[PDB]
Amino acid sequence: MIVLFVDFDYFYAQVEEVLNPSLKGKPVVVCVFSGRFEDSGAVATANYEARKFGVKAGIPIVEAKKILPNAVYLPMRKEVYQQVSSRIMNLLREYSEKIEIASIDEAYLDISDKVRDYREAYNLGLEIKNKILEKEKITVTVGISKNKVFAKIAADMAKPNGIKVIDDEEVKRLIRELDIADVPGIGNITAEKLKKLGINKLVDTLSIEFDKLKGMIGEAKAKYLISLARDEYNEPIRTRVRKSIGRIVTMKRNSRNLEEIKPYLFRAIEESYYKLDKRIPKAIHVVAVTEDLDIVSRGRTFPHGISKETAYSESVKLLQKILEEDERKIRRIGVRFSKFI
DNA sequence: GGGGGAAGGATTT
DNA sequence: ATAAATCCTTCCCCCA
Ligand SMILES: Nc1ncnc2c1ncn2[C@H]1C[C@H](O)[C@@H](COP(=O)(O)OP(=O)(O)OP(=O)(O)O)O1
Ligand SMILES: *[C@@H]1c2c(cc3ccc4cccc5ccc2c3c45)[C@@H](O)[C@H](O)[C@@H]1O
Ligand SMILES: [Ca+2]
Ligand SMILES: [Ca+2]
Ligand SMILES: [Ca+2]
Ligand SMILES: [Mg+2]
Repeated sequence: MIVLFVDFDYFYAQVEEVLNPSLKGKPVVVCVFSGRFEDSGAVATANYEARKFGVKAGIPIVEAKKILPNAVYLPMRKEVYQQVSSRIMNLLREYSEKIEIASIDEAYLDISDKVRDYREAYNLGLEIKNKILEKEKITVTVGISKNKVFAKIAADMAKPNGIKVIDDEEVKRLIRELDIADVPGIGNITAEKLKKLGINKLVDTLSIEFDKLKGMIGEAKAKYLISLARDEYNEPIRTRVRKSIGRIVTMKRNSRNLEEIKPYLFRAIEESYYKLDKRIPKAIHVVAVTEDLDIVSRGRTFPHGISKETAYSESVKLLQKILEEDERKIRRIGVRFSKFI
């Protein structure tokens, strides 16, 4: 199999640069203003200019403005970035019917029936980079390898504006030298658990007793890494079918007053049904971020579809189930629909 | 013992 | 101190 993976460079920030090229070159910071007080919220992402000084996705907008007080701060415009993404994702389809849109700025292409070797594939990668740069003025990074995992790892090594190929040869090398924490699907918690087991490279999973590995990181993960270590991993590229859709919103101020939260909750539901579009959910979940940032959710499933009206009533029931089973004040509140028909 | 499915916390991104 | 989704593990009914 030959898989070409595409990841848009500092997407949100870049899109802003595209709609305002004067920004090009200066440090740009896209933020999510939570409005609980002037400049509350976080940095969704920043371009490399700003990234260069520690301003990056995740940090508080306040911290940011301290390091780069004179950087361009813009509010996140998801809808806009969503539409650009959509235009680019379509250009990608021109190159393969077998495409797997993984995220708003990531796509997997199975180009097995398009090229014969990595040289051809590499070229196709450049063709694609030029197409997107031309059509949308957006730079991306291309990762190419035998499976999705390595195609992604490739992109990771090459971004920004790069392109890399990991041949069957280097794959083998990487299975022995790559820091296992850098493997897709392995976050801090798993990486940590692995370190404790003397497993720092993929290959290490082959020399450890399975059941001991399973008991630590779980059967799914254990199998996943082992298949990678055995150079046997090779899941097919598949159309992504959104299994759940929801919206979560931060409140002006903490609270556990059902009447003070409802607005946020309903708002979340509305934004959700709009996103649902045609999709009818049978399950619903309410999620709340408590004041100490712990997360609590309560849901319910129905034997039939759910009308928006139902969602409203039912979501309030769940909100209360939360409010009564947890004494902490709520900070952020959301709803999540799933099990579509 | 385990299929099957529901629920809630865990983990990744 | 943003936000969106999927992934494990647990509990529970019950097997014709
Ligand atoms: N709190 C956080 N801590 C660390 N990383 C974060 C945090 N919040 C978000 N991020 C990550 C997810 C962001 O939406 C992602 C953003 O941007 P982009 O401009 O595409 O990046 P990129 O190409 O370097 O990486 P990527 O595509 O993986 O997101 O950075
Ligand atoms: C959102 C959130 C938080 C922490 C992290 C940490 C590392 C991340 C790496 C890549 C992507 C990413 C996306 C969202 C994150 C990330 C990361 C928390 O601080 C916060 O409470 C949210 O869960
Ligand atoms: Ca990207
Ligand atoms: Ca990692
Ligand atoms: Ca908890
Ligand atoms: Mg990405």
